[PDB]
Amino acid sequence: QIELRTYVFLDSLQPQLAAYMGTVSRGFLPIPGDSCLWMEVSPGMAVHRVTDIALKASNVRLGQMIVERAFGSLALYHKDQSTVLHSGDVVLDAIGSEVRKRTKPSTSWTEVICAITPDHAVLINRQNRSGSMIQSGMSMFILETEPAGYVLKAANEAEKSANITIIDVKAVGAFGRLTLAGKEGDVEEAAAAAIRAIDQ
Amino acid sequence: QIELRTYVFLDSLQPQLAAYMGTVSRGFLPIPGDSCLWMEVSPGMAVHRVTDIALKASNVRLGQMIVERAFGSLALYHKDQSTVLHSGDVVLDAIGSEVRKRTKPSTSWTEVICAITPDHAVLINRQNRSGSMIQSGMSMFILETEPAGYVLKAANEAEKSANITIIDVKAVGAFGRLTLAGKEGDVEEAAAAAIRAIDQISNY
Amino acid sequence: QIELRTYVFLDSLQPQLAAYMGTVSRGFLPIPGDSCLWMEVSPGMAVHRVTDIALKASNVRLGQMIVERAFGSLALYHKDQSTVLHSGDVVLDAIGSEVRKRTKPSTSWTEVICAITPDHAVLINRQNRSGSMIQSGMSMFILETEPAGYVLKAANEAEKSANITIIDVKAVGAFGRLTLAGKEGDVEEAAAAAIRAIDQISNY
Amino acid sequence: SQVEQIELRTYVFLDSLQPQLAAYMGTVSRGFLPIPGDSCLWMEVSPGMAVHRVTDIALKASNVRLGQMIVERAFGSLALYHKDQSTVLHSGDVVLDAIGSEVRKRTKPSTSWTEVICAITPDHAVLINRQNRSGSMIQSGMSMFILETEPAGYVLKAANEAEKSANITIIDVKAVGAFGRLTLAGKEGDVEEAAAAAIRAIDQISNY
Amino acid sequence: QVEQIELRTYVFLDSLQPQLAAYMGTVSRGFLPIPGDSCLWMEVSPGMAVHRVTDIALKASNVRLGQMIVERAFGSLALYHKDQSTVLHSGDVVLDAIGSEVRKRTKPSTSWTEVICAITPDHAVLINRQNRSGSMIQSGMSMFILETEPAGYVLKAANEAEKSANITIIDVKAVGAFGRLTLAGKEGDVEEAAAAAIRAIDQISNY
Amino acid sequence: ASQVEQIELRTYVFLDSLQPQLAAYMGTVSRGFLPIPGDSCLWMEVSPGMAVHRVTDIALKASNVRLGQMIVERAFGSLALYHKDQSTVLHSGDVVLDAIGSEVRKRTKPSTSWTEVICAITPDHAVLINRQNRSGSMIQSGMSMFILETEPAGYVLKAANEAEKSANITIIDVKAVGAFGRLTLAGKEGDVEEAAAAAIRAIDQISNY
Repeated sequence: QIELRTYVFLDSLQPQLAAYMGTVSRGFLPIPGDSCLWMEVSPGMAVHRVTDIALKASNVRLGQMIVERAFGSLALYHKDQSTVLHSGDVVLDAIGSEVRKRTKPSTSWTEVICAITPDHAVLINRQNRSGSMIQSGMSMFILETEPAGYVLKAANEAEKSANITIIDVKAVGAFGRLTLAGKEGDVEEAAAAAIRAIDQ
Repeated sequence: QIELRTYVFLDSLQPQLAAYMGTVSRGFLPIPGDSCLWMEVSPGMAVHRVTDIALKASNVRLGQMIVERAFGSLALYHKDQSTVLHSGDVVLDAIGSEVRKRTKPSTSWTEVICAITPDHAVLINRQNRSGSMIQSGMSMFILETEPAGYVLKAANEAEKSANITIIDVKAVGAFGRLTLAGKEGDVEEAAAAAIRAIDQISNY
Repeated sequence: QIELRTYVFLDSLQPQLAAYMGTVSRGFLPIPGDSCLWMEVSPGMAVHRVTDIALKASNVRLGQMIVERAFGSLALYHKDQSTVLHSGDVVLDAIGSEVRKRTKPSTSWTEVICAITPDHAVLINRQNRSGSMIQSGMSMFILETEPAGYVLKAANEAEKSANITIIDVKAVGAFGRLTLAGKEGDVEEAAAAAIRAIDQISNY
Repeated sequence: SQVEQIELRTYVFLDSLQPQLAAYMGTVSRGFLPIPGDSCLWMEVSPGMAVHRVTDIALKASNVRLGQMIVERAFGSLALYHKDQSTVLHSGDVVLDAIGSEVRKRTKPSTSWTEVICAITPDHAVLINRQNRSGSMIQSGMSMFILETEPAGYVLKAANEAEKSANITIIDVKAVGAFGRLTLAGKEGDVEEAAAAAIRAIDQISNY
Repeated sequence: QVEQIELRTYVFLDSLQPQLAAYMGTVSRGFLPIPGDSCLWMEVSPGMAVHRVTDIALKASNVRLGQMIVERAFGSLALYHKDQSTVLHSGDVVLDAIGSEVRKRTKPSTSWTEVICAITPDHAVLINRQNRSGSMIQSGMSMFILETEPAGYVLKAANEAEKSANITIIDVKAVGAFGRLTLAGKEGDVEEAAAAAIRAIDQISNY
Repeated sequence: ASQVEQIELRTYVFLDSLQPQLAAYMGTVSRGFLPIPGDSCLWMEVSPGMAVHRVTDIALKASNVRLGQMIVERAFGSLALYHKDQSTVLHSGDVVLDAIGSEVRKRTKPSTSWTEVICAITPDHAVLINRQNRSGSMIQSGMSMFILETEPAGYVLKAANEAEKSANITIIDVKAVGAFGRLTLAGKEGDVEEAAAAAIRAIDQISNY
């Protein structure tokens, strides 16, 4: 009685999100245009069997896999949507679940902050930061969701919709966080897109 | 609905505590004699707004800033108390809170251990120890509080009161932990002063 | 108030478990054949006193010592079983506890997966793996228990019983995790012995 | 030990720190973070531990702050920051006088490698993003400018100038080591401008 | 200009043996190899020239970048593909583009090799604890070690040792001023592995 | 199969009795079996780096010393051997030196590339020092500081032990592995000048043995 908690499909990874996920991935690496499936199941120890099923079902490659007590996560990459989707479906059949059984994203913090200062920028740039640098004077959008993975979708759509800089995209754990920066207007556009993407 | 979890004001950083915080800070660095304000707010994501407010309110510098879900922390430094206090005043007005809304320190452990052995020292000295080294044969004082930031006040007041060695001051997370070492008598003076400091806060 | 959470005595560290614990230990190091006692105690801060008592009680050496709020753990090593058991005995008398007061292991996952793929093997090999490498095509046994420390007994017994490869043994935290690999038949042999070892502690 | 033993491997003065460089320097150094527009004096010396004397002298001569101090395998480096150009230069003057040296006595930079590479591949880009990168992310398709020098310190000056002259992205500026390594990326036109600026800066240090 | 480039290491692995593939996947920062994949490893001076070589190699064929790193002084990379000819072609294009050839590669100097039998428990833990990325050594095992200069060459030694013998890979540190190979297991197996490692280094020198 | 004549004995250093801070520091910093204060320590450094394995194996098989450290760095290999009994440590050292056809007086001689005392460390300087990959104790601004850089690197260990014998100072770091060895002590000016003198004596005694 494994259960699905998160399912997030990304048809095509935007440039920065691809570079970002490429930076933090601990398995195979994604490249721009790759399709990506992010899943989360409980209990966490079940992620291994799910991973094995996914990898044997197709040519999809494994980018990430994290085991915690309560939940486990994995990320799958391939240039073909169909390959990614097929592996998803085989997994879903094997555990007797389906997309709609996933928990929906609830956003618990959404905010734009203007003209960040140099001290604030250093701390942002230093602490577990895997994307690009924020420069003081920039504006910033921050977003938190639960479950965590859905933040990948917000990030991709945000990037599709505006000229901004990806700073960090935390998709692991119970809480998803997105941080992006740039000119205030672009940032406000990205924020709207991000929130919109979560609302579905 | 930002809430105040912790507020800890330090008038003047004692030499070891400033060296220690100098060691662990990921932002601007403190030096001996700086004032420091440490705050925790909930939810954690709120620490970014508070930080921005704080740094635009005055000439304070940001020393630390940490996000977790339930809460976040920040540490502010400046050579002038009024500068540090002003940023605090501005933050508390901005979020509609006040000092006496802070969560009261709960002390979960307090003890002195005499004549630490070599293996014990090595483990202490190695596992995320950012202060000075403990030597086997020293006595040691350990303190745990909840919420965490309060141990900074216990540490500054212990150093003020006694000739001891700061080994570690864990102020981030849900639980604060202080480790001091030295000669038994000194360690006992430090222990008493650390406990006084927390008690004051509890009774404020 | 100081209570015993876990008690795990290993009569003799098998070669791979010795080399694994030797890799991760942050104090004194174990060598093959050494006897080992792992204890968990609550609250976490009590582990310092328990450690001091153990080391002053005999010639055991301290290999690990971890503090978390709810509980803390320590590992004791010595070539002689009697020396290790004695330190445990002195600790249990000092805190008014005994072995049968420990929390029984609860197994939340046990599974053998055959013919692991290359991507899957790389993630395992990279993410805090401290033991040996898993190779794709190998079979794998994964075990999770709570409390954590009991996986050490499962690992040692698995090694005694079968020709396998130790990939990882997480004994710290609330949840213990064992990962072994090798040829299918051997891995199932190891899996069965691991389970026996845990059930045995459950029924003690 | 005698100041006669000291080699002044790098001496580089940055009048005004550009924004990306300032953000990067703050991220990467172990000292007091700079503000964009601050002046910075960077020095590198041999033997490594002589950097302590240079540091003590600099810090007691003015209100400069210590932005960086590091002792590497062989060499010691420091950065001094202040918003006032003259405050920084005064600390420099006091140091050079104290060690019996002067700007022109500084070891001249040799360029061991420099290149623009267009249209970086996805594979190439992700390796770059993954190998101890402290700056911003390179994206495949971008062009890239690469500069390696010895001594290492000079890439700092090259980096600041390149940022002045063009719109590009700073990936890394590794100014400590046997060799200094500057990496920046962006649109080919911009990158080419940055490249020329960087090379000019290095050449000027030579013909000075 | 390419004339400045010293080709410190050129190594071609026809087929990555299982342990070495598991190892190179664990330690490398690029796309992981599948066992059996061919691999080309190159090391150049000056260090940053590895960028040009990398870009030429990747633009020339379907190889993947398994590794690329610039160390204190030197730059190295690993190219992977299932098919020998695809990897080889990448290397050919690179060597032409920089005006070099396999026989111009710097020749490995062997700065240290030996077999040590019956490793002690103290010695074993220290090996297990010092930045080890491979498998665990057990006391009582024999050990083969090899240090070369340039560093890249231990990679060929390792693959060939794995072909010849049933041993355990502890580490293959192919980046640095010196390259360092550490293999362990039963004495006779280790002696076979050792002999094959040395023949591999000699074969390189006499190509 | 390499021969011992290829081995350069870069450092040979015998510590009769590890002083308290140095014992704590070496236990913190090393990757082997931690020392007890008072323990004897034999520290050796060799070229080529991987030759340290042969030295290690001979050392351990000759006596009951524990391996307190063994490391192969960019170029060089070092180890530390501990035992409470002076003679037990010396024996391993004797067996090792004979096995490689060497002797104490063949050790490469320490060159001092830098040494000085700086008084009244500023707050800025002090904080960088505490932040620079430090394993030892904290320096406080206002203290004086002694620094010693040698080549080969291992020799700073002997200087550190002797300095702690002579004065009440604070060990900040003793980096004995690398192209250069680096020692940093701090304290009250008088005490630091005393420590400095003893450290320098120790390096000179080595060259004159």
